[PDB]
Amino acid sequence: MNTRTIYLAGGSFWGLEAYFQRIDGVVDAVSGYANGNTKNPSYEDVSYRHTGHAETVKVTYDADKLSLDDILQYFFRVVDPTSLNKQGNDTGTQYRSGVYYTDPAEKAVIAAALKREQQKYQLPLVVENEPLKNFYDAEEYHQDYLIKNPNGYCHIDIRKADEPLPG
Ligand SMILES: CNC(=O)[C@H](CC[S@](C)=O)NC(C)=O
Repeated sequence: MNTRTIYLAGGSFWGLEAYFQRIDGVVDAVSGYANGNTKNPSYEDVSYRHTGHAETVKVTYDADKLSLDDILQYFFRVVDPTSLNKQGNDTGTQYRSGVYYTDPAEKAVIAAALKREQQKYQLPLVVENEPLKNFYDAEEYHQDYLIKNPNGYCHIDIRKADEPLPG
């Protein structure tokens, strides 16, 4: 398989992970902590010590089935790109919205996508578009959280992932 990876931050990684895991073309989704100032942070560090990390989902997708653009469109369906450090009740910099890339050629792709998304929003978009500085896997307890606990905390509607994309 020809795969690619992209890092997405859009609030609680429980809902976001579950969301991307149900999309045909997504090979994997790992919840972790990205672009922080500390190394190997625990949930407690990120949540209370202000290590600066953002709850992020590492998404691996079939580069032959989906484009980075498709992934971004899916992402825009469940993330409010206009709220600063807040998605639902999850408030704090650890829930900031952002797209982190490992390839510099993707910055222009992400920026262009954000510009198109901005066309349909009256309020200014506040989604970060930055390189993946650092990524650290969240505790195993957090992996496949909603698959293990179907009635677990989730404020995004994962059924939006079933709706097809243009053409
Ligand atoms: C009980 N609810 C929570 O713990 C969620 C955190 C889940 S997120 C994947 O960090 N937030 C609050 C405020 O309770």
